Amino acid sequence: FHVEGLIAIIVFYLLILLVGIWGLLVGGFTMTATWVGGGYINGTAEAVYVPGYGLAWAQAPIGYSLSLILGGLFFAKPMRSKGYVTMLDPFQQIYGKRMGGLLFIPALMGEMFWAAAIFSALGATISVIIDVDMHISVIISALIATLYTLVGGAYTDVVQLFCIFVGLWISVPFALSHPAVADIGFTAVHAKYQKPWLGTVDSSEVYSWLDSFLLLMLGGIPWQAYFQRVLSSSSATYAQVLSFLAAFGCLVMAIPAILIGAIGASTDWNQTAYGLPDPKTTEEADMILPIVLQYLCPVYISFFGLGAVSAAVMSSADSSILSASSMFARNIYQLSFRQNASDKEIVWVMRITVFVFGASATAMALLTKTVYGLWYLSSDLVYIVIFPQLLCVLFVKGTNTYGAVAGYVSGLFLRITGGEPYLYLQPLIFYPGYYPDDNGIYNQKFPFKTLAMVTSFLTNICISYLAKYLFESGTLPPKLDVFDAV
Ligand SMILES: *[C@@H]1O[C@H](CO)[C@@H](O[C@@H]2O[C@H](CO)[C@@H](O[C@@H]3O[C@H](CO)[C@@H](O)[C@H](O)[C@@H]3O)[C@H](O)[C@H]2NC(C)=O)[C@H](O)[C@H]1NC(C)=O
Repeated sequence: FHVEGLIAIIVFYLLILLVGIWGLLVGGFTMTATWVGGGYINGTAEAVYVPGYGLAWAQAPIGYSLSLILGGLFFAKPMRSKGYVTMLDPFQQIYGKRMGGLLFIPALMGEMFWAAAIFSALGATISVIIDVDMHISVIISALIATLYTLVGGAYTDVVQLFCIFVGLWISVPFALSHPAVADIGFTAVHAKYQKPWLGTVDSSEVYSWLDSFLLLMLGGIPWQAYFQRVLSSSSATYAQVLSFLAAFGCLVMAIPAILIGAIGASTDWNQTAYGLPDPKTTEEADMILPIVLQYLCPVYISFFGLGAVSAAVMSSADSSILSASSMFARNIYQLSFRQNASDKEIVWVMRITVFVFGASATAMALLTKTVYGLWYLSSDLVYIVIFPQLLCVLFVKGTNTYGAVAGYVSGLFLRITGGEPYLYLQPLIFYPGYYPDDNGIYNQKFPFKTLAMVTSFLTNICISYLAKYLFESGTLPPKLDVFDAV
């Protein structure tokens, strides 16, 4: 029942690894393999299931699959025109050496959120497999992943995705025919057991929905992996064709997950073995994919499907943790901090970084209780700190290092003053339209995120141009300036 569950996890992890010891569509399918991880498939299964959200509020699968599109036509071509090897390069030359390090901290935080999401998904899967508590399972998974990252001493992304694709598409047909599950064509409009899974956006929340969509479709462009892969390709048309293939792949991958949420929503949980309380009354509603894959499906198929899905995700953490640790070692720390790989220095620092990243990721995975919340917050700080300047480096002329600090502080001021519902923080500026959610944390209905980004943008050029006239004639001697961008 339970102890055989470990064999299911172990037997697949080897195959995904031994085969890792061993025409252009492979590029598209390995670009699709960065975004479709352990959050997509589990968060967009949450968004449909939770009452009061529905499909209309599951804006992330559409958001990222459109960010991959808007990247190719507009950002891919003009980056290659000046030969930037990576996203770090444009910040270094025109904003100086050190500002590049300080402009990558929000990216590190975003990667920390993303890493926490995978730990959260893995914990739930292991918990349903062997009936252990969440509080222990996520810790165990974090320990295993962090240890294997450094004690471990080739197409690994292709294999992991071709296991998820088969695993989900083999169980969903069988669950949909279960006696408990009813017609899915009627519970999308007339609420047989719970509110219809096809969501709604009222006249009040239009601005909030548009603001979230802009945040979540314009905050995926400046990520590191996409711009690393696009820049490497030899042909410019090759890059955009790969981008469109990746968008298509994500859209096709987003179909099995939606059906799982609908199956979970349209079910009579009093007839199956989950008891009278629904997964919503008991605050266990992120487990919707594992729950429907285990209880509704028969014995043999669940043993294949759940094991394959878990083992596919297990190989995602090793890439992300190591990439973020190397990121911290080289871009945030080493720049202008002269050290070499000696006894007490950078490689020891990178060894230590892995432990801190794992501990922070699991600590935040334990505190927050929603995967979709983490996979939403992973695209906020980047959206409001990096993209506003990434626009000005590429197209705007005359941006100086002076302008960067003003926008940096101005956007963060409005963002942290606004407050967050997911992470418990109470607003301080109290934008009009605020209403209480749960008698506790207040929630605002004003596009303060987009307002903050736009304000950062319009101060970046303004103060930067002010400095240029400030350092020429009539107002200020040139000598007394901390930096010299003139
Ligand atoms: C799903 O829920 C239904 C109803 O909530 C459960 O069915 C009911 O189970 C009770 C338990 O013995 C049956 O006994 C009845 O109890 C009431 C209590 O007042 C009594 O007044 C009746 O004379 C009778 O003894 C009841 O007949 C039964 N009702 C139906 C329509 O089946 C059911 O057990 C739950 N679980 C499932 C279906 O897996």
